[PDB]
Amino acid sequence: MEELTYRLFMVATVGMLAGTVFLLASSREVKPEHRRGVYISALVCGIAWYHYQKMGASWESGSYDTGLRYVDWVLTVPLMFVEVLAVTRKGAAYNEAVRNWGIAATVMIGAGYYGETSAAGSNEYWTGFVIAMATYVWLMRNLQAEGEGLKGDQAVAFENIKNLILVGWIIYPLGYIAPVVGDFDAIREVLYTIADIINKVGLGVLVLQMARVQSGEK
Ligand SMILES: *C/C=C(C)/C=C/C=C(C)/C=C/C1=C(C)CCCC1(C)C
Ligand SMILES: CCCCCCCC/C=C\CCCCCCCC(=O)O
Ligand SMILES: CCCCCCCC/C=C\CCCCCCCC(=O)O
Repeated sequence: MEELTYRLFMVATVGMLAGTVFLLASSREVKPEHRRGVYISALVCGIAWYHYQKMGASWESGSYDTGLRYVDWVLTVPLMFVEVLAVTRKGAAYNEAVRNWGIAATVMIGAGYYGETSAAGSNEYWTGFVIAMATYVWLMRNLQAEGEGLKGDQAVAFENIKNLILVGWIIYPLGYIAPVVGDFDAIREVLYTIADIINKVGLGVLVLQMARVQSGEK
């Protein structure tokens, strides 16, 4: 598990870079008025690229620092919400939702870090997990409510974005509780790595697909 975790860290490092530069290269395929989301998606992968280089070295040393992961989450998760809420809102409704979902994500990740840096299985470990779960469900319930009246190609493209978050973000609570299911300290970092790749690269690809539809492409 130890060597597999190191290899996945190094592979995800290059995958985040590949996601960053591919998304920058693909921005020419859509109209200029829909390139902002492609650029923000590349920045998300670019930030994760910077932190996955550190996480890979941190894991290789033997003294792993999950703070590198959580500081990447607390920066990138609100950024990923910026373009999701843009599809359905603008003006005051947008700024409110962006602010509120960003506060919720920060509490979720902060509570998770409080619990993950506690003793595994302790009351603090569970306190962080329960608080993070409740804010997570609040975020997912809000997300499902977004884009209710949409129809056509834009609705299907937005539903793919929504379902990627609704399904792909479940990997994180499973990773957090993997250390108390078995001798699976490294499996937690395996699941965190796979989820970041699926959710960061995958969202960027879907946002790119949303920009193609908005550009009138079939
Ligand atoms: C780019 C990184 C991504 C999208 C981060 C997502 C992280 C969360 C959805 C994780 C939340 C957690 C829980 C729901 C319960 C246990 C603690 C956390 C922080 C792992
Ligand atoms: C805690 C420190 C965070 C460091 C973040 C480092 C991430 C930099 C990586 C490359 C970003 C490139 C993404 C492209 C930016 C948008 C494209 C554009 O503006 O035209
Ligand atoms: C229990 C409720 C917690 C409320 C959290 C409030 C805001 C927390 C903000 C984000 C913290 C996550 C980032 C911390 C990791 C860095 C630590 C380190 O590098 O040593």
